[PDB]
Amino acid sequence: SGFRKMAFPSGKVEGCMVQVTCGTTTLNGLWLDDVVYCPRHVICTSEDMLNPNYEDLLIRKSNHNFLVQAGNVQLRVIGHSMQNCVLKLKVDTANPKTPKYKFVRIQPGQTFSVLACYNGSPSGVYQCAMRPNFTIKGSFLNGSCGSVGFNIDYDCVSFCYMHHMELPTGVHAGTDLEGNFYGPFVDRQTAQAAGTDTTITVNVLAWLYAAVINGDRWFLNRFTTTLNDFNLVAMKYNYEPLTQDHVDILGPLSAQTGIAVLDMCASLKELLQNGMNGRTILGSALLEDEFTPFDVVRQCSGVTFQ
Amino acid sequence: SGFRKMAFPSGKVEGCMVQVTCGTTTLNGLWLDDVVYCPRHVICTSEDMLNPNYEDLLIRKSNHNFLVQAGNVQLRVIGHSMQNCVLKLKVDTANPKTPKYKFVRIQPGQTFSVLACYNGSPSGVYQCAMRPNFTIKGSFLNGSCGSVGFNIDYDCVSFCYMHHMELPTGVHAGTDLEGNFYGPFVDRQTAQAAGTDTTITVNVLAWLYAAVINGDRWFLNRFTTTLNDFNLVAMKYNYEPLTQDHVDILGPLSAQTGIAVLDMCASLKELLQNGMNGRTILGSALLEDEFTPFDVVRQCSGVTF
Ligand SMILES: Nc1c(Cl)cncc1Cl
Ligand SMILES: Nc1c(Cl)cncc1Cl
Ligand SMILES: [Cl-]
Ligand code: NA
Repeated sequence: SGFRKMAFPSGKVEGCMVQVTCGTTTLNGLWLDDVVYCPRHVICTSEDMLNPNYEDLLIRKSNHNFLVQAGNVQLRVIGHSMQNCVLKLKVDTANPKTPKYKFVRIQPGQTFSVLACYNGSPSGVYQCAMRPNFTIKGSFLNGSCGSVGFNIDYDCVSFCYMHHMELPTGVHAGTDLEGNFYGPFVDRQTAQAAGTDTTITVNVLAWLYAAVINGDRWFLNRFTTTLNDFNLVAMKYNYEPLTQDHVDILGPLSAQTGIAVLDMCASLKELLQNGMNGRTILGSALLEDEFTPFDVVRQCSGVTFQ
Repeated sequence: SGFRKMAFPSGKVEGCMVQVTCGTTTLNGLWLDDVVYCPRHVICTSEDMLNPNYEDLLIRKSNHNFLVQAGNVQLRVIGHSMQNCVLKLKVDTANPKTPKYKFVRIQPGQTFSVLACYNGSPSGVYQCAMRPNFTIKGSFLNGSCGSVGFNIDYDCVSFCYMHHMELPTGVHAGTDLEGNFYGPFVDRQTAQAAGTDTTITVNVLAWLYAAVINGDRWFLNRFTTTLNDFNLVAMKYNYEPLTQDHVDILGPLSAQTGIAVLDMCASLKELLQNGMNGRTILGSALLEDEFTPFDVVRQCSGVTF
């Protein structure tokens, strides 16, 4: 029993974190095989924040302008290239702790673990979700750029996020490991702002299913809803639309608990209307939306506490 | 910016987890130097657990009755003994991934990271506090016994918890690595219950400081109070007493933010007496008590390992 924000064990990623220095800037890089990946803005100076021309900045750099430190060891850079907003530094040594890995670009609502690092050394690990507005609500200080987000499945690390910047509202923006930003953001210091965010409806439903599996039913009701009526209500609370894809994805949790998806939609509708009236769900007084259907199945018992 | 429930990086502990099997029971062990540590209840059948005599059950077992698997490799057990409620299996090979470590017993209110494991395979990491009632609000399924909790200081892993059981309310109980239980619990299938829990006041104050540092200031007010007056409010609301040591520990946060502890105690008193009035603090509608003062300082400073 229990239900926690649970991250993946971070050791496989810890073995890949290095420190990249260019001029006076130091940030983190990810060392896989003989390549170190890091945000391309490591090459910007004070004058390159608003309108950097990364091609012109990079052509002026030689391999030995990049200092890469893995633990106490200097790595020698023997090549460099830019791919979208990530810099790929070829180094003379393959990382002997390279795990089985892949690069995956995720969709809004997906979760992943973040290994926050500073000067190439990891500080902590926590769970994040890609918000509908393509930001993440992380915990990042200066020096954390190049920290990565990931999932682990059967000893294979799927890298899905690299940290690039903090927006004015205190939320965070970054790229996949191919250097393509999530959302409309760019690696420039011009005024940009996250769109209005919304609640991840399919995840809230997943977490309500988690609560039932762990033995709590107080929020259910005798009602159902059509999918369209549910969506008409939920968008009045700034909830994301629920699609037939989402209904299908919730099938397994519905079968395990015996609660039809649209019946749990009816429970959510009433929860938005009523609040919790001094009660909690899985220890929270708010509706939680950073557990996916897959997250719930991976953490919860396959046997409902009836 | 940002404030998240954050665990220590778990790599140093992952390299120590092994699978321990005795008869039909598989659970997790901690492999350090040439010893594997696991719950002594690994040797019990279901019937044994109704009333186990552990020394008696252990005599019947021989070294080859303990199957220990590190990843894909078997470890040969060459000795076995008990220390309190943990079994110590001496093996032929020292763990080459043994970190610098110590065994430490923590105090209620202190936090630690839990590496949840099944069949010797780490599955997840999360942050826990030792509750005042000596339980932890963990997330564990069957097969999780022997999963461990820890803190890291520089390069040194301080192991503080080994998982042994789940109580009927779904919270969890275990031992330190010397096998001493946290709380009034025993490793046998008998009637046991979590006692009434309380809220960890110094941690709530720490988290309020975290909120101020992150720009969440609506609950600040012009008032202050005294330790004696506040502790009357704390006891009324089932909060732990605040001591002068707690005030001293929060000293740095009071200096950094300009809210003295008794100044912040006045904010907390008002939150206890009136509620949150529809507002949230660091995205919570509840007052969070599983961040210590050091947790807040570490995460708002960027200390690494
Ligand atoms: N200054 C930063 C950077 Cl560069 C990245 N993440 C967070 C902050 Cl506050
Ligand atoms: N059955 C258990 C055990 Cl033995 C330990 N932790 C949690 C659970 Cl649900
Ligand atoms: Cl006053
Ligand atoms: Na005050």
